[PDB]
Amino acid sequence: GAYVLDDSDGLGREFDGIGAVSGGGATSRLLVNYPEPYRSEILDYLFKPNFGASLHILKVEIGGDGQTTDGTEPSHMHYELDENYFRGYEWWLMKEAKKRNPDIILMGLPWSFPGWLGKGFSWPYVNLQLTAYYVVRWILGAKHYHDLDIDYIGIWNERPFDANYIKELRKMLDYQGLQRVRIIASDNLWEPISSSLLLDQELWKVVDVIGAHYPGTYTVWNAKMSGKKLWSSEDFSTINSNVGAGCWSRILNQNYINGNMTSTIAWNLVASYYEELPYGRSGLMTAQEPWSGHYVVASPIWVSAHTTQFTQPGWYYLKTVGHLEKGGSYVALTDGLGNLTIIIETMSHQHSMCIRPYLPYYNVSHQLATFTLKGSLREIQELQVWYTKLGQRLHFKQLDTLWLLDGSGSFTLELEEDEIFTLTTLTTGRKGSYPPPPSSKPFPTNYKDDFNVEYPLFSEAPNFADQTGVFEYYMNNEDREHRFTLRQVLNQRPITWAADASSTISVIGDHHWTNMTVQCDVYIETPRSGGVFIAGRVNKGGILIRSATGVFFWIFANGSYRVTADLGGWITYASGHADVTAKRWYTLTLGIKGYFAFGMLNGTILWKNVRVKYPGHGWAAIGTHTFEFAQFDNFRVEAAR
Ligand SMILES: *[C@@H]1O[C@H](CO)[C@@H](O[C@@H]2O[C@H](CO)[C@@H](O)[C@H](O)[C@H]2NC(C)=O)[C@H](O)[C@H]1NC(C)=O
Ligand SMILES: *[C@@H]1O[C@H](CO)[C@@H](O[C@@H]2O[C@H](CO)[C@@H](O)[C@H](O)[C@H]2NC(C)=O)[C@H](O)[C@H]1NC(C)=O
Ligand SMILES: *[C@@H]1O[C@H](CO)[C@@H](O[C@@H]2O[C@H](CO)[C@@H](O)[C@H](O)[C@H]2NC(C)=O)[C@H](O)[C@H]1NC(C)=O
Ligand SMILES: *[C@@H]1O[C@H](CO)[C@@H](O)[C@H](O)[C@H]1NC(C)=O
Ligand SMILES: OC[C@H]1NNC[C@@H](O)[C@H]1O
Ligand SMILES: [Ca+2]
Repeated sequence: GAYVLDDSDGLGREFDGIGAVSGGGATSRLLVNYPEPYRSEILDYLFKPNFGASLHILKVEIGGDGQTTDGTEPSHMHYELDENYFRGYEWWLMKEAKKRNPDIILMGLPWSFPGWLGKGFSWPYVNLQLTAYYVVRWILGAKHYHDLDIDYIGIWNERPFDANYIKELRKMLDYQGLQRVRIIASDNLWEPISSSLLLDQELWKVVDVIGAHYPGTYTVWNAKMSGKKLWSSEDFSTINSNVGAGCWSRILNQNYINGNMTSTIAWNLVASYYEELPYGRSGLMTAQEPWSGHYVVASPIWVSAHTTQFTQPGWYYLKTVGHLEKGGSYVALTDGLGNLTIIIETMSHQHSMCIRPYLPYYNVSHQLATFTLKGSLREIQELQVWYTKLGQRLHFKQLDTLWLLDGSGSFTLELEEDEIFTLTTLTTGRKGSYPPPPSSKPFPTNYKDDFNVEYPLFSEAPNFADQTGVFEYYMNNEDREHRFTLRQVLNQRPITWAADASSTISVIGDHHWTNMTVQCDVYIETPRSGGVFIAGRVNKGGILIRSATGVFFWIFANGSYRVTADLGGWITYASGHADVTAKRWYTLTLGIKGYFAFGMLNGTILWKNVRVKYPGHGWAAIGTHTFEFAQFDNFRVEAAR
């Protein structure tokens, strides 16, 4: 009926911010080669204050060279004694975010680790000092090379934590003058981290935040007992249709209401990865076409705005928050300066399902809500109004100012389902706008890269999405024809997060492609045992990269070749001998049309008319037989979709 909003008996918990995740894995991959002005517009929609999503928090993967859901991300230490703070795109992303919002909150978290850290095992806790050293080096490098202060460091994404590790990490941070960096644990379930904090005073002292993943808006008693900040440190992960926007809307409110969670962070920030990779289009917005410049400012961008534009880290929740009698919810926040923001959501069950977890049916119907301002809030006589109706739809439209002339300190709204209202004393709101970007277009049916770039802006060529191993721009001054190539740089399997393939592979192009010719120059660096391939119709990647089928054309340095239907090479289409050795450049051509394929070595037919599964479709790819050095040059693909 009537809902009292008051601060007279005190406040709720301090609000910590809303944010999102770039990484886990390669989610921002296709954003970096967007042309201007579009790339900048996109970043504005995400990070510019009083414009779009206006995010408070940006969380990034600390790359460890392993597959971490939609690709691999490069580490700052590929090998022991290697340090490089200019690989990948997270440094870049953090700097761009910080340009737009200097007060943005930055977090880092590992999914995978380089293999050499395991000292013979695929386990990051064999040598605690070494793994901590690796992680703290990343934080120092953020400061020293990019001028970034990292605000939070995590442990091991959705993987077990080690209590001694967390203690060592704290000790190591302090030792490096990083006392201001805070630790969040354990980026998995509420347990066992929450009970561990109650049983262990030394652990409790070194953990600042408990971050849980996909909590379904609820927490647990031990976490409440701990007296720590509780965050939903990863959530969302749903397609950014109106449905995903509903999910995002409902949980932004009800994570605090049901779970005492004072921050929620979406996976992922922006869908800049091929859609046919796992969890396609599950960012706050979509930017998966750098070749065309087309992006989509999806509904979740404006759902975020209803909170982010009108709240800031350091505001407090009121004690008076809760559910609406006939479905939906409301929260209210103040800054202690006389401002007040009220956020109301009436998301229906059928239009707000998240993938994790799936809620049992709940009912939402039309209602009227009366709000009365008590305490220091009663003196407010004016409120700005912002409204969204999820579809057709109607996004972040500003409505007529609401007045409380009465002295009643009270007002009433008619609510329907799937709506959001934000009522705030703040006048800075804005639905940011750029002109529409170019129309969507498929990946170019003809495409080439000679990798001839002497001072590349990024460490890898555009559109190549690594799904196992890591491929990088390589300069070899000792060669003239192949001075600038693409190189696979891992020489051992990472401490894996997902199930990386046995073979390295990078995919590119249009998953719809079914007839195609792929050509590339390849160089095998390992004598006798080495091998490489090119391929087409590659149908799976990411977390499923081991499942990938297609047509794979391998040559080996022992004078041999293979044609397989799968990346794992279990299934044979054809095989035989070839004049192939190590440390020599060959040109491979692979042609696939309907039921048949052919391969060429240096322009001369090696095998022809080999029958392959059809129908079938997928990306083009390059790669190596194991985790081994190899080079590639003059990539070309022609395809029909
Ligand atoms: C966490 O939030 C819950 C609400 O979900 C708080 O628990 C109580 O909530 C009921 C209504 O659901 C109120 O009537 C009680 O007043 C709340 N408890 C108290 C002690 O006020 C709970 O307080 C919160 N825990 C914190 C802030 O540590
Ligand atoms: C609401 O918030 C605004 C912005 O934080 C407050 O305005 C600021 O007030 C501080 C001091 O209180 C000044 O130093 C800033 O220059 C002000 N900034 C702007 C943009 O006005 C405002 O006082 C708060 N309270 C109300 C009732 O609006
Ligand atoms: C890919 O190539 C196959 C093989 O040529 C094409 O399939 C043939 O299409 C013609 C005319 O469309 C038919 O008369 C043949 O019977 C088809 N062959 C088979 C085995 O189905 C296919 O259309 C091509 N696809 C694209 C997108 O170019
Ligand atoms: C939802 O609530 C309305 C109002 O009480 C009711 O008429 C309707 O049957 C409910 N729907 C379900 C599925 O229970
Ligand atoms: O929904 C899938 C997400 N889960 N958390 C880890 C992330 O990298 C994603 O795989
Ligand atoms: Ca070249």
